[PDB]
Parts: sequence; structure tokens; C-alpha cells
Amino acid sequence: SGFRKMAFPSGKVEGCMVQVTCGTTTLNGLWLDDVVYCPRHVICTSEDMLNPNYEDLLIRKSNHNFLVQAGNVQLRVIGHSMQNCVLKLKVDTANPKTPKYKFVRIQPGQTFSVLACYNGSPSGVYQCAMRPNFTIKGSFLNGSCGSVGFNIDYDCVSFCYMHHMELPTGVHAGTDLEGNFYGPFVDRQTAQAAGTDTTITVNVLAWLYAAVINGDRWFLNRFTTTLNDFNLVAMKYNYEPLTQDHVDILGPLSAQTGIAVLDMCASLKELLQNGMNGRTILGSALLEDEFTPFDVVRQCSGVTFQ
Amino acid sequence: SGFRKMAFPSGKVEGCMVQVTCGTTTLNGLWLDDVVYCPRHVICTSEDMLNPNYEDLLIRKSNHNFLVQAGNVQLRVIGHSMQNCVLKLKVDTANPKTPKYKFVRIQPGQTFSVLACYNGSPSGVYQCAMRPNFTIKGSFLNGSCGSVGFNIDYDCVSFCYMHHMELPTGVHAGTDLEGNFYGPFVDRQTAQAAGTDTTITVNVLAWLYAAVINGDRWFLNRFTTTLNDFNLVAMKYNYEPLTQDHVDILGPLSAQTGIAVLDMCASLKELLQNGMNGRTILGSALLEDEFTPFDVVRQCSGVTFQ
Repeated sequence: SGFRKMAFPSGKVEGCMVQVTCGTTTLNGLWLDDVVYCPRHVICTSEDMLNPNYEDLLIRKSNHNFLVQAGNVQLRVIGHSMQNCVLKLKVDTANPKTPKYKFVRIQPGQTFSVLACYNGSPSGVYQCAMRPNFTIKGSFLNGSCGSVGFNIDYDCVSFCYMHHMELPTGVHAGTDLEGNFYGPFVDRQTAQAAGTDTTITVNVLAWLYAAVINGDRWFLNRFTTTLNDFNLVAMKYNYEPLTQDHVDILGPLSAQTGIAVLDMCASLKELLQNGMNGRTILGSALLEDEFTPFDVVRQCSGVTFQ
Repeated sequence: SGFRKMAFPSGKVEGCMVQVTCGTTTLNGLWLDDVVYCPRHVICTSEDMLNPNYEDLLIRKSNHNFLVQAGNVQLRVIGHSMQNCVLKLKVDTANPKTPKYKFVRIQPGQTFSVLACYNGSPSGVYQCAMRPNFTIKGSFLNGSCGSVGFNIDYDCVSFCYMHHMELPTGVHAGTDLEGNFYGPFVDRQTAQAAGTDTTITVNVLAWLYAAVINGDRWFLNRFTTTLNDFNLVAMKYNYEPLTQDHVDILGPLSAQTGIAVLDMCASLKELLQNGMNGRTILGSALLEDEFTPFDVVRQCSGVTFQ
């Protein structure tokens, strides 16, 4: 028993992280087969970032302007191309540590692990969620750009996030591994608005089911409610509306605990309207939304990977 | 910027985890050089756990009674030995993945990462603190025994914990890698009292400095206090007393932020007596005590490892 915000084991990803240097700028890249992936702004100076013309900047760079280092091995760069906001550097050596991998674009509300890196070397791993407004609330310092987010499925690493920048508000924005930003952001140093952010309701419900499984039951109430009645309340507190698809995904947790989804919703509605009044749930004084239904099932059934 | 409960990258430990089955009992072991370390209660049935005589039980077990397995590699057990509460199963093959490592016994209030494993296969990684009462609040299901806790000292893995049991109260107990329990616990299925748990005050202060580094300043106040007046309030709220050694440890954070340690303590005094009244610190509505002063420095300065 017990319940923790758990990250995926990072070993398969650690063997893919390299250091990419172009001119003065150094950041992290991801080396899979014979291609290194990194944020295109590796080719920018600090002044360039205010207003970069990436095509004009890239034309002034040749294959030998890129220093790629995997530990104490330099890799030789044999071609380079820009794909949206990522650079693809073809190198002469295929990574012998390349795991089975996929590139995936995740949806808001999904969770993933981030391996925070500096100079191509790992610093730490943590779990977070893609917010409904397409930002993430990470922990990133200068030089962490190119750090990647990932999930693991048995033997397969699914890469879903590459870090590109910190907004003036202190939240983080990045791309999938095809170089397309999550959200309306662009890779330039200018004020950029994120959307209003909302709480991920299906995740909160999953977490309440985790709490029941672990013995926290005090919030279970007599009442019930309807989907429209609940969504009317959730919108008043900036919660995402719940759909039938969300109810379907919660089915297994309903079966395991014997608590119908709409009953669990009526408990939540009362927590929203009256608060927690100094009590806690799974050790927390706030309603938690960074666990998906699949995360709860994984942690409560003990799933493992290759 | 940002602050997350970050674990150490787990890659160096993942290549050391094996499955150890003895009779019907299956748990995790740790394979370093040609020795597999695992909880000695792997030799017990569920009935044996009520009242085991480990020396008599171990006598009736031979080398061929231990099935050791690492992916699809069978290991041949050459010898066996019991060191306190750990079983040392010595094998014919030395682990080619053996990292640079050390065994260390940690002190209460120190933090480490746990690599949660089932059947010798890594499931997830999370950071926790050794509580002042020598339990950990982990996340562990049946068959997670033998999962290990560790820190990374630059190039060296420091192993400090191996999981042995879940107490009737849902908290977790285990040993160092020499087999000596942390706390007053024994490896048998009987009710065992953990001490009163206290909040790790030096860690709370470190996290308040993290909050200042990251822009949360609202709790900073006008006042100051003596180490006695503070320790007097702290004991009222089941906080660990603060010593001069703790003040010394916090020096670098004081210097970085320009806030004297005693001034931070005066801030903490006020939060305890008047609560937080519905606002948060670093996204949390409770005072956090699972970051050490060194964890904060690591995360706020971007330390990496081999």
C-alpha cells in the first residue's frame, strides 16, 4: 500500500542523451539510431533570441559547425536539416543503446516523466502532466533545453516532449519530437500568453479512487448527482467538463471499489463547494490532478517493464 | 525555475535488479559483482512469517533451492550466507553492469530515491525521506520486497535501504545493505509499534528557502527569534528541535538569498501558529519536509552525475 507520484525508470533514456554545441550555445540532444534531435535554437545567440530568422541563421552553418558529444565520444555530423522547431543532425555512428521507441504527440491531461539534463548528463527524473493550456510546470534551469519527456510501455519508450523554453511567467513550453509546439507558443524571447488553466477532472476522480483503495474514505457521501448537474458545478470552479469517454475510462476503478463514477462525482462536487476543512486525502490538502486513470491502475496493480 | 520532488536517475540501479524465488516466495534481489543480496524472509512461507527461526529454516535450504534470474539469464548459486537480516546468495557470474558503488547507513531526515520493482523488473522511481521514527512512507505492493533505495554521489551509487515489510499501519520498514534494520523493527509478521513521528524542521526550512529562490515571498516577516524561543514553539507542534549544526548546514542558502537562518525560523514560527489560511507555498497547502538542504542546492544549481 501507499501512493506516490512515481516516475518511469529512466535507464533507457539516459543512454540516449548527448551534448550538442553550436558556436557558443550548448544544450541537450536525443540520439536515436544515427540522428540527433535538438531544439533549433541551439544555433542562436542570446541576442538572436529576441527576433530570430531561423532559416537565415541556419544557412550560415555547416555540418562541421556542430559539436556532438556522447560522453567522451565525439560523433561526426554528416548532414543537418530543420524539421519545424527541431534540428535533425545526421551522425556517422548509430546509437548502440537505441531502445525500441516511438514518437507520440500526447493530449492535455496526460502524464509523462521528464529526465532533466545539463550538458548531456542526467540530473533528475520527475513526473508531471501536460496542462489543459499546453504548458507544464516543471523544474528547469538554463541549459536544460533539449531535455525530453517520455512514457514506457513494456519494452518501448514513447518520447512525447522536448523542452524549449521558460515563459516570463515561469512555466515551461516545448514540442513533440517532430518539432511542433504544444500550444500557441513560438521559440522566441517575447511575451506569450498561456490560456486560462483548468483542473483535469478525470484525473482528480482517478485519485479519489486511489484514496479509497488506500483507506481514505471520509469524503464518500450519501448524495448522488447527474453528469449535467456535476459539469455545471465543475465549470464554476474551472474544472474540465466530464464526458462519457471519461466515465468509460474510469470503469475498472469503479468495478474494483464498488463505487459508481457518478457517486464519486457527487463526493467531488461537495468537496468543491465546501472544501476540505483542514482534512487531507492521501497526504494532500489540495485536490490532485497529475495522476491519470492508467497511472492509478499501474501503481495499484504493480505493472513492470523490460 | 520551478521546483519538483525529483528522483535520481535510476539507470545504474536498473541493471542490478534480479528476481529471487525460493519455494513459493518471489522477491527482488540486488546483484553486485557475483553476489545477490535479498531479504532473508525469502526463505519463509506465509505461515513461517508469524514466528520464524531463520537459522533453523536456512539449514534446510541448499544452493539449488534458490532460483535467481535476471531477464532471461539464469544464475547458478554457488554459496549462501545470512548477514543479519539479509541473505547473500553468491553466484557464478559477476554482473557485467556492476556500477561503482558503496553501502551506506543513512540518518533520519535524509532523503533517497526508491526503485520500486516487481519480479526483478523496475516499475517506477520516487524520492522519499527516512522519517524521524525510521519508517518510510513509500508505495509498495506484495512482492516489492528487496526493492532498494539509493543516492548518486557523482559517479558512485550509494545504496542505503532495502525494503523488507509493510507494517499493519501501512508504513514501510527495511534495512541497510548489511541487513541491520532501521528502527526497532524485526522481520516477522507481528504488530510492531513505530515511534511518534515528527516533522523534519531543517528540511522545512530548506524548502522555504527554495520557495524564496522561486518567487514565493509572502511568508517573510518583520520579526526574528532565538533558537530557544523557536524550539519551544516547534516542540508544541511535533517539530524536531533545531541545533546549531542545522543552522550551519543552511548557511549557503542564507547567503544566496540574503535571509538569515534565524529570520527564516521566525517566519516558520508564524506559519505554525496561524496556519497558511488557504494560500500555498510552491504549489503546496502543507509544509513540506522531504527536501534536505543539499537537495535544494542540487536542484537550484543543476548538479549532474556520471
